[PDB]
Amino acid sequence: EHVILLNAQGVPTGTLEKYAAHTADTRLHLAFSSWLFNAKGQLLVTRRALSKKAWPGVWTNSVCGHPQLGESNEDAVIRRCRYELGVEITPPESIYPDFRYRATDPSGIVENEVCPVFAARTTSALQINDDEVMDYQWCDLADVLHGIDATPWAFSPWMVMQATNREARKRLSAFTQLKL
Amino acid sequence: EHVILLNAQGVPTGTLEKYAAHTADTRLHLAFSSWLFNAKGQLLVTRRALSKKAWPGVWTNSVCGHPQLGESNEDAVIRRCRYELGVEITPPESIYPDFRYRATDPSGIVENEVCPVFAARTTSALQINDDEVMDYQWCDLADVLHGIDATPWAFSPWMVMQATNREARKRLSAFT
Ligand SMILES: [Mg+2]
Ligand SMILES: [Mg+2]
Ligand SMILES: [Mn+2]
Ligand SMILES: [Mn+2]
Repeated sequence: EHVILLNAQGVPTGTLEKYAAHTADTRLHLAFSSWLFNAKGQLLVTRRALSKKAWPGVWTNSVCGHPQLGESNEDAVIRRCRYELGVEITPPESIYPDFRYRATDPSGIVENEVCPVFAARTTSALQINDDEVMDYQWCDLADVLHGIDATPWAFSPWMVMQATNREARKRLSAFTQLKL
Repeated sequence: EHVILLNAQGVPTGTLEKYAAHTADTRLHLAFSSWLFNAKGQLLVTRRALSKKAWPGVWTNSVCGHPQLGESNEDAVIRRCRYELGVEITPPESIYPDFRYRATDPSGIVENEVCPVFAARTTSALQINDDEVMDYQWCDLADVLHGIDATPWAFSPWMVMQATNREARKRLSAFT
């Protein structure tokens, strides 16, 4: 598994093995983040497993990951939803295409990413992958946003950064409608 | 270190080594929980180390622990305050003396405790023991309650159950 390296502007220059790529000195690379809603409009929040190299044991949005060579961002969303959560989804919608961020985790690991954000609906039951996700909750988006506003430090920084972007937040809101 | 085994009434009936005591089948034993506030009235919230056997990596109140045989609850609080956080405190005050709870963490480790709750003020700076605490935050109690009320799953279930008890929330709200 690898990551797609990017330079100063957002242009690909090559690839790099994924573990080896996430260190105290992580270079810029391509990622995605997704927010998943069930038919009832509840948001899936997940807790990263304790074995993740970066932000292990941390509460965050539904799924994130790293597109591979030849993969579109949307296929990467679909693949990681299957891998981490075993779940089928509707075509992922682009809700924050220019999100980019750099952050250091509690033990020193850095994520440095160009990270377009998506939202989708789940169309199957979950089969959680315990190597990736250690806990989860189906919640009202309103509640999640109130908690992020009261105690943002309790959640991953990327989750918080995406949730307070005005435009992304309106799209999350639209996914809370009940759909049969 | 051990934990004190309790019968159906809270009577001590024996002890177990502390690590060996917390399993998927944890038996009832004695514990404490404490909420620490600084001189400014801010609440210390901590994140348990990833090495803790129960609820590793979970955001929770300031310091919790297990009194030893013959040790007062208050002395246990003062002991663990020193051990986990390097901090001196004022005499612990009771805020929820009959709290009792049983829960199972994401990996299946259970806590099963008679767990009186206290509150105190810090009188020195923190010196963090990273074998116990991996992160922490000084915050306004109001904000922490709002967070517990909105997303309780983001915090330890014991922190939530304490903060949601009417009286306890009452008494906590006065340390600010
Ligand atoms: Mg992932
Ligand atoms: Mg403790
Ligand atoms: Mn990455
Ligand atoms: Mn215990």
